[PDB]
Parts: sequence; structure tokens; C-alpha cells
Amino acid sequence: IVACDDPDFLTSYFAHSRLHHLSAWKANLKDKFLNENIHKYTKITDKDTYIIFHIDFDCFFATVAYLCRSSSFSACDFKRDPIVVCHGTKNSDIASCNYVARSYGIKNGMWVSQAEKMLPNGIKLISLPYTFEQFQLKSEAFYSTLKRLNIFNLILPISIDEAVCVRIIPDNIHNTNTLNARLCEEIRQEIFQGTNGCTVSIGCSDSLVLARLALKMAKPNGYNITFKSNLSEEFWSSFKLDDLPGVGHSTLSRLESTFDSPHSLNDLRKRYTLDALKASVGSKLGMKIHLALQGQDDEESLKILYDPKEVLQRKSLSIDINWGIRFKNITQVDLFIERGCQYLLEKLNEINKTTSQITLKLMRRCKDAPIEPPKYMGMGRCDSFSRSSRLGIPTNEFGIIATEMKSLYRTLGCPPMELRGLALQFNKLVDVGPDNNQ
DNA sequence: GGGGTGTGGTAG
DNA sequence: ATCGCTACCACACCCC
Ligand SMILES: Nc1ncnc2c1ncn2[C@H]1C[C@H](O)[C@@H](COP(=O)(O)OP(=O)(O)OP(=O)(O)O)O1
Ligand SMILES: [Ca+2]
Ligand SMILES: [Ca+2]
Ligand SMILES: [Ca+2]
Repeated sequence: IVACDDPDFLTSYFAHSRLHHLSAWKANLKDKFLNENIHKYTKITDKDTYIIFHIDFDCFFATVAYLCRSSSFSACDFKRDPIVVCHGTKNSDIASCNYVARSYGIKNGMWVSQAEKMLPNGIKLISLPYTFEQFQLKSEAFYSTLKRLNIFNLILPISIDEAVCVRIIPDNIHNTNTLNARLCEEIRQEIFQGTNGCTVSIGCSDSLVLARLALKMAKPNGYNITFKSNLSEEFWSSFKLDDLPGVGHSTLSRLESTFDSPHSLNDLRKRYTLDALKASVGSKLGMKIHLALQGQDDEESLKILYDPKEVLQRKSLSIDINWGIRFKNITQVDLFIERGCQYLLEKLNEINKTTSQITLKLMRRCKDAPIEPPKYMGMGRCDSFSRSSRLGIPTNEFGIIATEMKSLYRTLGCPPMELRGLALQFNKLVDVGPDNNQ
């Protein structure tokens, strides 16, 4: 039990937080891409022709947590039991669940107590603990396999368990689906072997957006090849609106309110007009969804193909702690800001950078919300407040940054006992080169 | 056109 | 108990 006023809190929270791990793993994968390719341009151009293989472990955490589960939990079958990965017993997030559990309607992000109610009396919910180190070792095997194949002009990391692999098809060369299905089946089999029993699915197409939908269609433990030329009403009628990239819960609600609750991408595409779409969800997102409904990528999503090094370059750096924040006085808040600043500066120094703009953001208990929320140590219902500050010259100096961060906190007027969450952000970073003279 | 701010949204 | 992170894109409204 490490409390937020304990010097070890940040270490212990990050050690347990799957969302921290996902974000740290992604950041390390992007920096490794930059280093591996530091002397390899490997350029893709608008005139070039390519195929995308979008590869993703099926229920990654649940599959690995099961394969490596301790003897305390020997009594469960992956193919017949509803398995979830989570920390606790009641208001604890399901990090991952297996397709059996999903068959009952259970979803990642659900609380355990909610997913228990969805099980007909008789079947038992099996909760496995996280196995963070093994998640990363299986991932290592995965990215190693992908590299060893020497069949992709570009291997873009998406997350610990997900990558977008680009193969250039030269104008002279003739591609067949015979070749694609075999590349698909090789990848799936090598990864199954290299990871001791983990399965991936694969979407294969000639746009990023379609490969993504093809991969959704292929799950679980399969692969799907759907090119622009293969599009059909049958295909579109198989997807929900929030299967589209960029359509999260708020965009879904606006789409359902605007276009009379479509229930498939076929409904949406038979009903929309571009302008009504941009009116409902925004101009750029509107155009993106419009092009997506043709199977086509937008300008922003193509940039990762044309200049992946610019895209994967880190432009800001931050920490967010919105769980376990219970402080009594301004002294302990200041100490915590200081610990956060030191952590962020250690990271900033590891990447040889300075920052010229910082932000403090906080979560303050809603005036009518309970002091202790439903979730143990949760932030509960909160109001967000944020303030930023431009520095004089770029810096990595703790005295400048931590003092300004503590000043920013004071300007937001949040009593320490009402504090439920803090983010510390370095919004602009500057390169440190060999010449640091004035 | 540029830059400025604080907020909202998405994603594994 | 329980570990509700974090990068980056977009927008609204603001300065001349
Ligand atoms: N909040 C979260 N959002 C997404 N993934 C999360 C989250 N918390 C934990 N995870 C885990 C679930 C996975 O094991 C891993 C990668 O996420 P993701 O690929 O979306 O899910 P998944 O592999 O369990 O299911 P799917 O087969 O649908 O991809 O991260
Ligand atoms: Ca996955
Ligand atoms: Ca994934
Ligand atoms: Ca989506």
C-alpha cells in the first residue's frame, strides 16, 4: 500500500498501470524504429503501389496471461471459460477478455462487477493477473518474427501487439491473392511458433483504412484479404460505425443523432452527404469518414507512409495520474508536482531534449460528487482545468520547470483535498545538438 | 496568413 | 480494494 504522498507512489502506480505500460511500450517502439532506420531512407511516394498487412494479436493480454498463469489458477480452459485480466474484484477494469467472455457480451474496459452480471448463473468468471514482463517478451518475439521475414519495405509499430506492415508492389511485378494468402498464413504460423501459442489476425488490403476493417473482419485467429476492387454492400453491412478509425464514442453519438441511428457502415454510407457529415462531426473528421466509406485513406493518415520518421518523432512528453490522488495540503501537492517534474526530466534527458512550453492540467471533484467515488481511489466525476506557460529559452532545468508548474497549480485554484488528478506536460520539445553555445 | 490559448476527442 | 496513460490531432475563439 503506497499512498500518493509516498516518494514511491509514481513508481508503484506506473508498475501496475496497464495504460502506462501500453503508452510506454508504444513510445519505446517508435524510438526503436527511428534508431533502427537512422541510416535507411526506404521512401514511399504517391506514385508507388503497395499492399498493407495489418497484424494484431487476438485478446493479447488474456491470451498471454492465460498461457503464463501461475498454479494458483490451473483450473480454467481458454476455449470454454470466460477469462478476463484485471487487478481487482469489483470496480476493476477488464484489460482484456477472451472471445468466450465476449460471446456473453463482455468488453475490454468493463468493470468486473458489470461483467459478472452478464454471465448466466452457472458459469464462473475467471480473473487472471497481469503478466507485464511476459506481454513484452511475446511482443519482442512478434516484432522479431516480422523483421526476420524480410518481406516488408516498412514495419510500422502501432502498439505492443499490433503493427502495420507495408509491402511495395513494383509496377513490373504481378501480385496475386495466392501470394497474399500464403504470406498471411506464414506470418500467422511463425508468430504462433515464435510466441509459444499466441495467435494473430491479419487484414490485408490496398488502403490503411481497409486493412484495418479487414483485420476486424478476420478476428479471431484468421485473416481477410479485401481490396478496394473487392468492396461490396455485403462488406460494408458487416461493420458498426465505431469500427471506423477516428469514430469513438462521441463521434458515434453525433452520427446516430444526425443520420437517424445507422447500425452499419452500409446504413451510414447510403444515408450521408459529405456536407451534412462535416456539419455533424467536423470538417476534417467529416472528410476522413467520407473517404473511409470509399475504402480510401485521407491526407493525414497517408503521412505515416510517406515520411514515417517525421510522423513517429516525439513532439511532447507528459505524465497523467488520475487514480489514487488524495492530498491533504498544498505542501504534499507541491512535493508530488516536484517528483513528477523530476521523472519527466529524467525522460526528457534520456531523449536529449529541452522544452520551451509546459502545461499543468488537473481533475477537481465535482461539487455534487462524493468525496470517495464508486471506484476505489478513483477520480470520480470531475471538472478539468488546464493552464500553460511559455518558458524564456528552452530548458531542462528542474528549478525553472518545477517552480513554474507549482505556480500553474496555484493559478487554477484547486484546494488540495478536492484534487483528484494531475497531468504534467512538456508541450514543445527542442533538439540538443553538439553546439550548445549560448 | 500566422501564432496564441484552453478544451475535446481518439486509441491501444 | 485497485493501479482511470498519454501522444497528437482538431477546434473555437482570440491577438494583429
Ligand atoms: N484501455 C485499454 N484499451 C485498449 N487495450 C487495452 C486497454 N487496457 C488494456 N488493454 C490491452 C488489451 C490487449 O491485451 C492489449 C492490446 O489492445 P487491443 O489490441 O485493443 O485488445 P485485445 O488484443 O485484447 O483485443 P482485440 O483482439 O479486439 O484486438 O492492450
Ligand atoms: Ca490485440
Ligand atoms: Ca492491439
Ligand atoms: Ca474507431
